Amino acid sequence: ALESAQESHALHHQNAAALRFQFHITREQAREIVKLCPNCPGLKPRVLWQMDVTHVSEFGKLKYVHVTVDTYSHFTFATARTGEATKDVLQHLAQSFAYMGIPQKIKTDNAPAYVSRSIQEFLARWKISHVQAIVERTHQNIKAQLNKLQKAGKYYTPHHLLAHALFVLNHVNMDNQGHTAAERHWGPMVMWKDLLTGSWKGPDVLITAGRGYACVFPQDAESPIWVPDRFIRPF
Amino acid sequence: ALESAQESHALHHQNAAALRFQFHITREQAREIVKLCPNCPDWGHAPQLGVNPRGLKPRVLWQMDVTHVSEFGKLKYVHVTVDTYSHFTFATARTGEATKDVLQHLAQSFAYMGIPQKIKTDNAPAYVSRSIQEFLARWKISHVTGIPYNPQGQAIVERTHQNIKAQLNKLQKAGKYYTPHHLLAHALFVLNHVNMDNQGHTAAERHWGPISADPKPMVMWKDLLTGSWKGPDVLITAGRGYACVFPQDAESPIWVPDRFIRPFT
Amino acid sequence: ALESAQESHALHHQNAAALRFQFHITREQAREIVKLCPNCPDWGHAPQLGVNPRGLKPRVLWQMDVTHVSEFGKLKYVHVTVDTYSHFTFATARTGEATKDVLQHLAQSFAYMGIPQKIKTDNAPAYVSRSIQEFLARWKISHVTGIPYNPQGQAIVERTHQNIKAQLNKLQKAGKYYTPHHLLAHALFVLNHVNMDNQGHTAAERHWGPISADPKPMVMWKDLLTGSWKGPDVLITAGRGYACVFPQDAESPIWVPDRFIRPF
Amino acid sequence: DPKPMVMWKDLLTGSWKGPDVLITAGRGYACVFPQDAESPIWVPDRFIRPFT
Amino acid sequence: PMVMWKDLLTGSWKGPDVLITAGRGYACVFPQDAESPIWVPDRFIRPF
Amino acid sequence: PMVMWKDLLTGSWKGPDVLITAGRGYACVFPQDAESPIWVPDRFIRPFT
DNA sequence: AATGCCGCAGTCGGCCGACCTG
DNA sequence: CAGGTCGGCCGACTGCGGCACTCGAGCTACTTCCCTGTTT
DNA sequence: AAACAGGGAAGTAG
DNA sequence: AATGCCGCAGTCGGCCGACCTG
DNA sequence: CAGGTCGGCCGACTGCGGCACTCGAGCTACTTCCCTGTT
DNA sequence: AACAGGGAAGTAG
Ligand SMILES: [Zn+2]
Repeated sequence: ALESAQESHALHHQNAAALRFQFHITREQAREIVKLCPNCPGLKPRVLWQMDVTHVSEFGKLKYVHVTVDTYSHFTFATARTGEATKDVLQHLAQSFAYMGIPQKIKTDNAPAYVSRSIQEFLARWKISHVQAIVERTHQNIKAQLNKLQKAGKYYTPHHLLAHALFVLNHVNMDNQGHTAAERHWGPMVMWKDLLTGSWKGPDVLITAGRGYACVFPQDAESPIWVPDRFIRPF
Repeated sequence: ALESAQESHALHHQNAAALRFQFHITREQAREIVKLCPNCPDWGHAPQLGVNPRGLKPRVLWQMDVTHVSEFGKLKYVHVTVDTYSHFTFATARTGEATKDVLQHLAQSFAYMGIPQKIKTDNAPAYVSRSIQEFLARWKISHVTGIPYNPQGQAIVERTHQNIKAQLNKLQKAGKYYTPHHLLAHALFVLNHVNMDNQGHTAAERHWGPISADPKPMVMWKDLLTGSWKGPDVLITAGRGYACVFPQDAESPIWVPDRFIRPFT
Repeated sequence: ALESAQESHALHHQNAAALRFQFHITREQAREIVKLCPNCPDWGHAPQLGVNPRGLKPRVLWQMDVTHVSEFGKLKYVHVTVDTYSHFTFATARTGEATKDVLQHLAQSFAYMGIPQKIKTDNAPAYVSRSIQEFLARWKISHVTGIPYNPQGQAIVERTHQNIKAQLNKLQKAGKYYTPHHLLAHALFVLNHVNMDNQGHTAAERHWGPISADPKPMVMWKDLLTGSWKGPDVLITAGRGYACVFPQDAESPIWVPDRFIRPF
Repeated sequence: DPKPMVMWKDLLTGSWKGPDVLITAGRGYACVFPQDAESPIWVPDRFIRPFT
Repeated sequence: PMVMWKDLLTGSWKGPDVLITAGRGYACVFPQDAESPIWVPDRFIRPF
Repeated sequence: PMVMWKDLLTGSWKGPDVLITAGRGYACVFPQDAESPIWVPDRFIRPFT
């Protein structure tokens, strides 16, 4: 079972909690798997976001990367651009809004593009107000994730590898509490007994039950499975 | 007397009603006499038989196909992917058509949505290449090739094409946008976070919020594989032309058209 | 708050439900807001409006058009003449198509069916040629031209084309026939006399003979041209999508789609 | 003929023209259908006389 | 013709005024706003 | 009488335009850019504004 | 200067008489 | 045995749809397979 | 001389 | 190698508060 | 005045058609038009 | 100046 975690970390390089909640692996085993990796060592969502731009030398010409992260949910996004002009920030704003949604107000830096009238009028049209420890932390996180994923040098363009790393951070990199960045950002489970292995697996969402048969719905399984009430356990 | 009607059709190809009123036989006999004649035409007007299956969770079953928005010019090749549960849609105007474009769209959409258990698409040469096959294998995601020349197989993503084209034309008439990517991003934002259903629920929050289900009705069901009305069984989902019955003894849920669903109490 | 919805639609072009459940407005208000934007696309999937008239007496109103039966060879042009009351059909295999050929087909149809009060066809060059116009004037037969590119105004003869094509294909697969005229005559015979209706009445004796006059119902009627439900009145004929209402105060019978007739 | 075919008084010439076949009647008017006429016409019952 | 029409944008009943034409269940009513006529469904039209 | 209509030849929509008269399934619309009014079936008539 | 028509076939559902059973 | 029941029976209604003047050419992408010059 | 690499044609599908 | 779909928009109707009234 | 009625409002329902990889060329046929040739 | 080929032009199928 740990081999699946081996390929999972090789292709994604997630934190230990992610693997432990993905394959039900022991915490110490997850730590050992992470160590085996050679190059891998607000109150309401969508209210206030942070805007800043950071540069990465590996891109060369595409280091000009706008990044948007939430104050509360810490959901992350990035864009590969050739510059930091007004139109670049505008396009990044639009694409980030499509990715994530619309916050109440936005906190930015004092760059000339941020202060320019284009961004001001664009935000005014969208009914959002305009105003770095969190964003610089994410900059470290994304750059670390960029380096971790750079092992498999098969990505054709920086967009591909950037999207994969952002996916890892958003949906694969998962916290201690048992929720991904996506689940936290977007806001009766019954214990189920497997019959292939005879072990109780869950918790899983319940669909319905009747005539001694329970339609227990596994999280990983794509389709419902009908199981007798003898193999169910209230939770 | 019936055989006399038989050579009557063999000579003439009369219709059912004239057979009934000229040979004093029942309507069913005339209909089957018409059916039996080899020269009698084949019925192209078939009622609703096949239903395109849908996943029962977000990130389970996806559909993918290419289209053509000639306005973008060199960015006419638009790849789109719609989740079959929450109707969550995504697209990026990428020039050309090759395995590279499909892989890039896959990565970007994966980041956009998440991991679906399996993906179904059309039989375009890109979707059948080896490289994409081992790509899905290394990502541990099942692939379904689909039936050739059958757009109804991807009817869901074709309706998604309709929605995308409508929204793009609307926002293009609305004003002017810097880059085709900007217009596509705004259209996707509107569709997936603003263009919400009559139930007061956006597609995104359904794709990423808790699934809610009231006690589902117990309805009589007709099975195509036996020709008998067997039930009653729990009905998972229903709509306009799709219904997901699931008996206790069934391995996987059965998807049937709405014409074969009957209320039960 | 409606203004907020106004600029919201102007910026995003949303749907009605989002406006209704975000700005707390009436569903009617949301539909009006989505209607009022000129940049919003016009409704293309419109419901059915307009019904082809059909003379309630046989040999009153006819339809006519051409087709292309490619298997006839040089005789591939088929002229089709069909009644409206009884759907009696006639056809000929005339090589090419000209005013002389159209005139020959007219004479053959007159011999085969009779003299109609008026004929309504497409805007084909033959049917706009003057020669046919003064021929009809000499025979005292009115003419109707129709809107160009609009076969929907000749849907009756189009459906007759469908029927004739199906029958001729069936007969062609049935056996071997000497000449295309012979096969067309056999198909027309089948369609006119043998291919009987669903009410025990062959098309031939529907074309001629006594009119069936059942006690007509007293139904309620919606006036399309005034937007008011006015009635009840007399329902002359009915079928799949078409109806005929002839109120006392109206000079001529009215052709409306069936959905606007609500039984009383 | 199972249906009656009644005499009709035309109003254009004020002369009894017909007789013609009747379709329906009511409210003092009758849906009398002249054979030559292409469409039915509404005529007051005072101007319609039974014919046999 | 003097008729009643519903200001369905505001939900109220404004009028009376002239009615121009009809068709498609729509009455091209002309209010006191002489700028341009408007269109309203016949269901929200009342003769007066 | 400000009316949206469809050019039935190509299907591309031209308008808005002015309505001269209409009745019983047909509409007679006379756009300013055309020298003669256009008769159109009432299937392609929309009430612009 | 004039408008979507309708056959092929499935399908509901009442009607009716042979037949089960009170 | 007659009231109740199921079946034979058909009026009655509906979903799909091509009739429109006829037709193609050509695109790009991928794989399999065969052909001709290159290597040991 | 047997092996091998573009190169091409061809077939299928959108 | 694994099956038509649904948004736009009109329309029916049940719900319910205001208004008519025995 | 609360029973009686009416209008506002929305769940529920439904006819339609085009998303399908892209658009076009071409022939027949009568009439209106004036060039090129002849009164 | 004139009309009568006639080729074009336009238009609908
Ligand atoms: Zn790692």
